[PDB]
Amino acid sequence: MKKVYFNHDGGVDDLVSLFLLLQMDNVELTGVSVIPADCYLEPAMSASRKIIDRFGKNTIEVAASNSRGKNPFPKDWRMHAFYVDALPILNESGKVVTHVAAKPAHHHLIETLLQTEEKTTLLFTGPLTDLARALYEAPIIENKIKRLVWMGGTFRTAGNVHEPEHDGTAEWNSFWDPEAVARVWEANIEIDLITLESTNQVPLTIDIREQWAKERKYIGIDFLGQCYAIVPPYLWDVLTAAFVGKADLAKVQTINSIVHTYGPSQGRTVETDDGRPVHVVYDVNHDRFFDYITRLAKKV
Amino acid sequence: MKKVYFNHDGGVDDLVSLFLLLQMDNVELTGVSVIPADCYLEPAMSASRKIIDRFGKNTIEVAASNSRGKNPFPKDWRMHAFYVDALPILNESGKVVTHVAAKPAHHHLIETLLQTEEKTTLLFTGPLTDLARALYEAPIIENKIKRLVWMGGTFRTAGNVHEPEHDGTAEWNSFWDPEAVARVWEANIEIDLITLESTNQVPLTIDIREQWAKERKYIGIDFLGQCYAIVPPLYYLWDVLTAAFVGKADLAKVQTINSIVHTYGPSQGRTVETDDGRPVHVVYDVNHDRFFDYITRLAKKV
Ligand SMILES: [Ca+2]
Ligand SMILES: [Ca+2]
Repeated sequence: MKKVYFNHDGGVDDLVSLFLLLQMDNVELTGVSVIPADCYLEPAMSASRKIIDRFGKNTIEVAASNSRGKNPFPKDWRMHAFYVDALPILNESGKVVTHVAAKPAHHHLIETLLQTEEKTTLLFTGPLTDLARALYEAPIIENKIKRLVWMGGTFRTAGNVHEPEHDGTAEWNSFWDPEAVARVWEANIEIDLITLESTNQVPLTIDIREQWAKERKYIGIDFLGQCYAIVPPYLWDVLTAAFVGKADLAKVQTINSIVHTYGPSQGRTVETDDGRPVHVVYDVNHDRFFDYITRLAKKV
Repeated sequence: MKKVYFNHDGGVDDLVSLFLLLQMDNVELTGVSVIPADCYLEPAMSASRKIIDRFGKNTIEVAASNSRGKNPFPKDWRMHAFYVDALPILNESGKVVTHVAAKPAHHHLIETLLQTEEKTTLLFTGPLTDLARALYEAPIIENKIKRLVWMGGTFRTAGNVHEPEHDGTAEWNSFWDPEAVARVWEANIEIDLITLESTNQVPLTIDIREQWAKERKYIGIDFLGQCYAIVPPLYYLWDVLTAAFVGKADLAKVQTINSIVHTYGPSQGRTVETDDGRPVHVVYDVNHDRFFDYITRLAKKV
């Protein structure tokens, strides 16, 4: 049983991952928080609360970030939570029961970590700024962090950031706040990294969307399919979440690394023999991965 | 029983309209066709075919337009069909049975109208260019048109078109092809207009979305809700109201006004009331409760 604190930024994948983490027997979410990076805050807060009401177990709260980004995501990607938050499945109950936490995400994270006895695993599928902030303000939290699992970075020649001022070598979660990645990388914590590359072997395919639609009878599968209709014809965050729940889906190669913090290469992650250790996921088992998440969806 | 030929441009409310027409006991769809105006053609074609498969009755075909627009819709509005087409409810069967018609939409329209013995009601919820074109090639078709019900136009000082080269006075279905509107306007046909204003009394509201979500148990209500999630609160059901007026004329009133359309320059697509113009029957004073009760009744029939 792993105690997990989950900070996400409200894309379809972040929200799908919330849904799946809640079906893992092996995981207990101590807290959820939302950062307005790849989302607008209000729909992502709401959708998270409704998913926990609908598909959750214990009583938990969702905290809102008041972090601000250096390099904001494209407005069009950010809209997706409005759609998820509007799905009938998530509105059928006509009530939102799970509470917004009183404290902002970074303070919520601090308070949750320090109030849990056991060390907790941090799962971040958006930028790292709520964590950089928690560290800056209360670095004793190092002692409560088992490890950080983060969707971010790439060690290919080019990333997924194609934006003015940028050289095109960074990945989005890092580019959104390179200074936060730097701070996290100075902290004394173990870091498992799901990079852009890490997901090579599990592309979300039309044959996989169509197999899901065939099993729409399962309400969790129907829900998965409504979520991915919004981004129609890689599951970065889902893979990250799934690696927390089932480490054996993939392998990990320890590399030494730095993050660039300014100029046209800001956000870029670079392997250096001088840098700090980072355990980079590779070699995802296709069949096991997709069998795992459809198993989990069917538990509802 | 009304014979209806339906031309739509594959926005969310076009596709929702198709689904609801199909539940109306007093309507028999003789033909459906898709124009790539507020949609990309492929997802709109597929979505229409899958809707007819899952929720339709008799065997019909969907024709693809090869009409082109003068003033294209914004890209981001046009994507919405991709999402509806990808919804699991519509992909559960794993096959698409209803056929694409062999002819393009304007030709399809002509052949359908002339092959059906009684007159047919034309229902257009996108631009008018498949009809303009039908009329240009085969004006005999006036003889088979009971009337046109069209979502288009506005008689307010401003419309919903906010685009370069335009003065902001037109509505989108007219603006997409103003020449087509002019051609239809010159035809000897009766025209019922659902304008932008027509819908004032029936905003889609959060309270209505939520009340639909509560009855998700009905698969057609759940389907309606999925469709409207795509266009969520951050809205007026213009096309759905147009389609409902065909099924239940008694939901609204109509005022006959004489009208022209501007065809060129910064005011292109503008509809203007003139004592000299041609008669158009403009919908107003929609009964809120009956309208929304009607479409929720229709959704529950599946
Ligand atoms: Ca994310
Ligand atoms: Ca339309």
